[PDB]
Amino acid sequence: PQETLNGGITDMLTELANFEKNVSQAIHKYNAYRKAASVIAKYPHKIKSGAEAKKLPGVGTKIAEKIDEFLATGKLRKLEKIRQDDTSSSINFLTRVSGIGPSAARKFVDEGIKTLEDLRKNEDKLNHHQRIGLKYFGDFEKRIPREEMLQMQDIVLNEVKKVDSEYIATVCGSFRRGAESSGDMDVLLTHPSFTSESQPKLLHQVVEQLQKVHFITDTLSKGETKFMGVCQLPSKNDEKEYPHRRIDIRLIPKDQYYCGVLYFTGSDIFNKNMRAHALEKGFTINEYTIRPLGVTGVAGEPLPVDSEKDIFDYIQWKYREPKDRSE
DNA sequence: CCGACGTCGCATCAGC
DNA sequence: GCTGATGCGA
DNA sequence: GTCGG
Ligand code: NA
Ligand code: NA
Repeated sequence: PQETLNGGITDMLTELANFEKNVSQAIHKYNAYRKAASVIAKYPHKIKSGAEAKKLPGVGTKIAEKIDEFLATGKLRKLEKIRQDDTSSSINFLTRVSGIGPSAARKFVDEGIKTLEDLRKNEDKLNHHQRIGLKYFGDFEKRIPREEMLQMQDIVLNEVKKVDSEYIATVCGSFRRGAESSGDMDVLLTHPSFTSESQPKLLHQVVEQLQKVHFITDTLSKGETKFMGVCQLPSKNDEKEYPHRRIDIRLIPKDQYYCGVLYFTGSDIFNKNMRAHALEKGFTINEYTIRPLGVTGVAGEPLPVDSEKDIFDYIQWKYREPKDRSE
């Protein structure tokens, strides 16, 4: 569906969504506007009225009324006003920095810190994450072409195998589903020696090696099971250097690995459909395990999972490729 | 009418 | 110094 | 803000 169809409407709703999350700090209103924008962005007709839109699930009374105003005037008085508000628009903008949420953004703008320039002049008021988010503000808002993702995958799989040939690494996200571009890289890691009923260095050693070959450049956070950081492809000789990228690496116990792979492969809509099914067939699927219920509703023990297909089999769907997992 | 709207790892703060 | 809460991103 | 028990 072309943007020109209902783009003014969905942009309006998305803009309203951000102010709810970042300014009003009403996270549930933020997702309400998002969900409404989503169902409208999929609607294969140019909307003529709020009442027409209201038929869609996620569009209620208040949004239908806002659509009425927008269709008649081409604008929203509330949105126009808050756009022009210096304090509100500053708070909403600062949250685009990774590490700066609604709370930090408010505190900054409270004490007169409103711009990136302002942030750069006040380094010691930033924590480690926020400084990294500031440093790579532009780079982080860029997307990653699949070709670069493939190049990034080459390095990750190579270095991981080099540390220990028994490691298993899988790049998930939209990339695994075959997307033409990605927002970041999400790597799922496991090792035969690591199970739920079971070392404290399995993740570090992988991170360390990727730092040694200078793939990983910065660290946002790092524990025993989850790494969040920054990486960059090596500069192609005399050519323009690649943008710094966000990369996450999480260590998952072997017996929970493929539930994790399935979950973090998505899509979100697919995951909801899949576990809905799922429910009807008497199983419960989360990020970690698939478990049976249970006449009362009482969940039993997690079932043995050795592959993605295993999960599909338990609930009698035929296995579907990552590519066909949009919904 | 009114509660749900995933859940959790890590960094850091608030309180003792 | 330890313990739990909070902010943040996913 | 929207949905639903
Ligand atoms: Na509706
Ligand atoms: Na942010």
